[PDB]
Amino acid sequence: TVDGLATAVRGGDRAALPRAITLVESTRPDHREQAQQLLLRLLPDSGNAHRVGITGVPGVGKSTAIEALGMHLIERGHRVAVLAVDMARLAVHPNAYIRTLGGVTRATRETVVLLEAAGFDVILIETVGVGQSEVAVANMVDTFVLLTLARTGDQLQGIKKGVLELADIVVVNKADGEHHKEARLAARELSAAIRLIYPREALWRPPVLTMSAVEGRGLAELWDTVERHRQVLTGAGEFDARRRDQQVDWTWQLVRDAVLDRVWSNPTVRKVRSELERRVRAGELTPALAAQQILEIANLTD
Amino acid sequence: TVDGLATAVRGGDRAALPRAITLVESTRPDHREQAQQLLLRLLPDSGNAHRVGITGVPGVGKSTAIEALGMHLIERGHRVAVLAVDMARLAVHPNAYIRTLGGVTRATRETVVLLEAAGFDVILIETVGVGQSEVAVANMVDTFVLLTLARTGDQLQGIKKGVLELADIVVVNKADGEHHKEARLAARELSAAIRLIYPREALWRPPVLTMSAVEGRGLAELWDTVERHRQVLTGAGEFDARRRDQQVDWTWQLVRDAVLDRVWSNPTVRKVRSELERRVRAGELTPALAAQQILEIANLTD
Ligand SMILES: Nc1nc2c(ncn2[C@H]2C[C@H](O)[C@@H](COP(=O)(O)OP(=O)(O)O)O2)c(=O)[nH]1
Ligand SMILES: Nc1nc2c(ncn2[C@H]2C[C@H](O)[C@@H](COP(=O)(O)OP(=O)(O)O)O2)c(=O)[nH]1
Ligand SMILES: [Cl-]
Ligand SMILES: [Cl-]
Repeated sequence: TVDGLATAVRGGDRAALPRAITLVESTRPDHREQAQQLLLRLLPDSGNAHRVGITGVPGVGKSTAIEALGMHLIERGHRVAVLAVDMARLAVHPNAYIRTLGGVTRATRETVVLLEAAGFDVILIETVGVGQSEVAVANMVDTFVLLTLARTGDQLQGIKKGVLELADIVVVNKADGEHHKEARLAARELSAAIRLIYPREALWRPPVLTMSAVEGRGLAELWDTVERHRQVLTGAGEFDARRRDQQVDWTWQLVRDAVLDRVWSNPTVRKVRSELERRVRAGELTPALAAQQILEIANLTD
Repeated sequence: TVDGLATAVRGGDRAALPRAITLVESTRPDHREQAQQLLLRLLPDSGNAHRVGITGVPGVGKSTAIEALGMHLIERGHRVAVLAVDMARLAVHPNAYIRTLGGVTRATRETVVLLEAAGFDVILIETVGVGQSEVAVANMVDTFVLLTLARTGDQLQGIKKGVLELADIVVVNKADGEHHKEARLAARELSAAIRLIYPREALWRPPVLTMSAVEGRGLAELWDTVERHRQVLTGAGEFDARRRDQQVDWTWQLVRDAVLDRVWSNPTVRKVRSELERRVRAGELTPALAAQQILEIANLTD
């Protein structure tokens, strides 16, 4: 019935999909093994989709933009899924589906495989600035979009530094009310910075667009740019290359996390960490000697 | 004579220091243990120094700037060490000392402890864009300086993206000949981008300076800014905080590298990696199943 579940999901059975996602989200070691066989079976039916990441600060307008984009897309014949890695008009529609960082990252990546196997051709993955969540989403999508504020000199308030460089497309949102002209200036400032950061880029220099997600303006143009991104990368053979690299990278991350977890989650290492850290912070112990004691203690109690 | 070596180094014996550095650089497992006791003994004599990282593309003018800065400093009573993580006027002077990423990072960090114990109060650490070398240097210094070109719209040619955000101070070098006016404009462009990236920074927004390292102009002003950096961070209690955090982070990196090495350097894992990677890249195997096989195989042959 792993085979049964896989037949149901790829056939479009709407009841099978949530159950597969639950199987996939199960931390229970016996479910992990079934989940893996199911994914192995569905892997060949996946990949036929554009995965788009969406980030920006609380209140910048991510969920408003996502609802609007999702309707834009549904009306053009797509089947759209929305996941979040920490929208009522959208969630009612039959062609939409709305649903540790290591743990949530893993469950989200596996869930994408199920959704694509189930016929979803657009996958929107939303995140906020929590820990390393932006990098995790950027590493599982084709196109990563950053929403910013439409204020000259203040577009990136509250964004973790380094996040700008993850973006394939940058959007100055809320380009309405008293800020039409200002949004254009704000966009031109970000474009100037992107030109500095990507001075001789030949394939894809991140465009900067304006949008009013609440007035439904610039959404279509945003999606037109997302499609151009895929077309440009596909013509260079880089769309498939990025995916293959992400998958290999993720494989090694899983290896890393498995071996590091043995140490990090050891209760006795947990008990003595503070004092070993205090001793390092105070110059009483070298980092190499603290590291050795951490490994010795893990080994003694594993 | 670990005790003997430690007494000689902290007493200023110029012959002891190179030998300690050689001990520290020894990959031989018996030397590592002596090295650790020596560092433990010298740790309390270290820290009385300003550690400055210097990066930028090949030919931007790093070694020219370093030689000039090092003489500037020697003439002001400092004892200056220069390390490189991949200058003849300087190397002749008695108050100067010129000398795997994980391995070189480790040896450089430990060497800083020896140098500081030996009376060096300025440590300049040079790197280029090789792998993750910039981040490694930024994580072992107090102040990280990025040199760029003095050309409008082309300052960051050849720099890995994300490196700009590591900088505490940015310098447009070669502000001479036909580019005096242009260097000022180039500096103003980078300043604009830094204002965008750090829109509401209250403690330290990276200044952008001009320099002609070959005409010895702007070096003094660069050092004045490096001192201001330390003064500002020290007044906020952040200079010591950054160091303590770097040391703790490095401790855990050593733990990580020790446990991951058991897998990464296993010959049998090395043999089968390509095919397991090929199978992942082709959608024949899930990343989680490839990861499990990697761990199983390491375990079988360790
Ligand atoms: N003026 C203006 N306001 C907007 C726009 N898009 C969203 N908003 C409003 C709706 C909410 O009151 C608030 C936050 O929106 P949201 O969509 O919940 O933001 P987010 O927290 O999901 O990023 O901003 C927009 O395009 N213009
Ligand atoms: N015009 C000009 N040329 C400079 C300046 N500083 C260094 N140079 C020259 C000296 C070398 O010919 C070349 C590269 O300098 P370098 O100091 O070896 O660069 P790097 O590879 O260590 O970064 O550039 C400078 O400030 N102005
Ligand atoms: Cl492609
Ligand atoms: Cl301090």
